[PDB]
Amino acid sequence: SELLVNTKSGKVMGTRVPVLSSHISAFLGIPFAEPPVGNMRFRRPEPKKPWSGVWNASTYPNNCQQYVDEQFPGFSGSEMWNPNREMSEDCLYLNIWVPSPRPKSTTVMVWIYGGGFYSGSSTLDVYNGKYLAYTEEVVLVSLSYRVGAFGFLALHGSQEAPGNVGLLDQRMALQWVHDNIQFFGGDPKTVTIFGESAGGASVGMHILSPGSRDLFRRAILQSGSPNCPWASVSVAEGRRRAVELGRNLNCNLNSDEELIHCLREKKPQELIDVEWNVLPFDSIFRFSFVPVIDGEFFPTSLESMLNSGNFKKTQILLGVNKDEGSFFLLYGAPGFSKDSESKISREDFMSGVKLSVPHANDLGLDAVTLQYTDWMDDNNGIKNRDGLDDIVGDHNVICPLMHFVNKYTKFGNGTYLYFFNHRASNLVWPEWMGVIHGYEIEFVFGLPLVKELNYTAEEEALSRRIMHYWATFAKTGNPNEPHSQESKWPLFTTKEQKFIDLNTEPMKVHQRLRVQMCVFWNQFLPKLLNAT
Ligand SMILES: *[C@@H]1O[C@H](CO)[C@@H](O)[C@H](O)[C@H]1NC(C)=O
Ligand SMILES: *[C@H]1O[C@H](CO)[C@@H](O)[C@H](O)[C@H]1NC(C)=O
Ligand SMILES: CC(=O)SCC[N+](C)(C)C
Ligand SMILES: CC(=O)SCC[N+](C)(C)C
Ligand SMILES: [Cl-]
Ligand SMILES: [Cl-]
Ligand SMILES: [Cl-]
Ligand SMILES: [Cl-]
Ligand SMILES: [Cl-]
Ligand SMILES: [Cl-]
Ligand SMILES: [Cl-]
Ligand SMILES: [Cl-]
Ligand SMILES: [Cl-]
Ligand SMILES: [Cl-]
Ligand SMILES: [Cl-]
Repeated sequence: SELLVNTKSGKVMGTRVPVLSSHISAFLGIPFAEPPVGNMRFRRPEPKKPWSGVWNASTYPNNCQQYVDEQFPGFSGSEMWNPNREMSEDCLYLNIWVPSPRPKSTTVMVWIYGGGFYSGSSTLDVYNGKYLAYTEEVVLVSLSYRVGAFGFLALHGSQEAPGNVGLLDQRMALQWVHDNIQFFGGDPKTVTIFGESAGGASVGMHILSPGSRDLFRRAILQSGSPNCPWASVSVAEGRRRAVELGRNLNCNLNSDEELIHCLREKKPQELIDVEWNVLPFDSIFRFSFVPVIDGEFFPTSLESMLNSGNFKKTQILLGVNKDEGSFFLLYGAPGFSKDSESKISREDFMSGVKLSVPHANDLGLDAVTLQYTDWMDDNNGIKNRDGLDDIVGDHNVICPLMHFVNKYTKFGNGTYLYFFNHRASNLVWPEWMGVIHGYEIEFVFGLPLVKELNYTAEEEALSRRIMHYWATFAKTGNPNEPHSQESKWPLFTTKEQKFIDLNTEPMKVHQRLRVQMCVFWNQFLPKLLNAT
């Protein structure tokens, strides 16, 4: 039986699914860890105890407990990111799409979802790996991990809530793939992990963490990097937020043991209800429970690891979208709304800058303001809006990524950088939002190949082009087809710093992505805030 696979953890039975007038095998809901429930909440994951009998892997598993976006009820633009399955703390499962007939030893790609470490599901329609598994002949795996306080509550020193357990969930899933993917026809020595935003940051964190390095061959980071102002906190800040969470739930705060005991007795939704009250500043693009620089998963500060080359040396493919910050301004910045063009007044622009750079003093804010303001026309609502959009994307995604790429390439074995600037023709979000954060994903997963989804013929060509770059990179460490007549995606080098745009137009090569603004964010502003 092509749908029956015997693994080291036990037997599993998948289901046959249709895809682009053909079919492939799908094994959904495979458990890789013991349910992290009860006294196991906030604790490191435990491997799933082997089972006798056949595990039914015909349907999607539950999604981890998380905040649910209800800012636009019934709107597909936002609900397509929400959990589409019931939520439960019993959520540590992985899904696998296997070509048919089953391969013997083919390239494997493991997807790590984003969601600011506070949300995300492996079951979203936009993450369906059948199109990619079928089109590129790869074994596509999508894992899951605890988010919110459930996966990142951090009380360093404690052994009940050490922090980073969400990252350990990811690692345990990677370990499972390492040990069992061969049974599904995948090559465990040719595993590429890829993810977007928080998932991209996660990928970078596995590149850094010694305990994850041996579990994969190469990586792809989309709109995310480990060094991002929002992807991690110090052990002290992690502790402060954990304590504050307890304070919000009337917990005994006399000891970690007591705090944890109290937090474990609360219902999931109780923690989620007050999750956002623990942020230290009024801000956007900042999440409460994220990875912590603890000295375990991360030996030293991320910057010192990057400077000394203390990370896995392999090939990486990464990039960003043109308008990473628009989503976050819509949800929290004054003056922005979904049904208007969101032309911003000078006043709202000022408020936006403050929300975007919470760690900056007045001089720092003046610096950012000066850098992104057209003083010949500073009341221009469109320029104010776009300027704010750039500030958010540059500070939170692009410049941190450019810093990572510059540091990684010094020791790496091959870097490929892209700039995705094509807005989907069928995007339901307003036009002012541009090439939105996360909207390159549908292209990576081949949704444009599905007629009923209504993408242009050109967009279908882009998706196929992108999927082939990704899969070819996963397979060989180079996105370019050897001896092909296609345009070549040049390697990114310290010297030339080349990258390509990813859109429906003929591929063009550029250099020094966002270098002017990133020198400001990566070199100048930090010096300024330090000197003042
Ligand atoms: C990658 O490493 C191999 C040796 O393992 C070397 O031959 C090759 O030139 C390297 N490629 C780059 C661009 O670093
Ligand atoms: C999984 O397979 C079983 C066969 O044992 C089938 O009866 C069941 O419908 C499947 N799971 C679902 C959809 O509940
Ligand atoms: C800005 C948006 O449309 S939300 C996307 C959520 N994701 C980055 C984790 C996929
Ligand atoms: C992009 C987002 O959903 S953050 C908004 C959540 N908040 C209302 C609790 C701050
Ligand atoms: Cl076995
Ligand atoms: Cl289909
Ligand atoms: Cl830890
Ligand atoms: Cl930080
Ligand atoms: Cl405490
Ligand atoms: Cl609940
Ligand atoms: Cl607080
Ligand atoms: Cl900041
Ligand atoms: Cl000034
Ligand atoms: Cl830099
Ligand atoms: Cl859409």
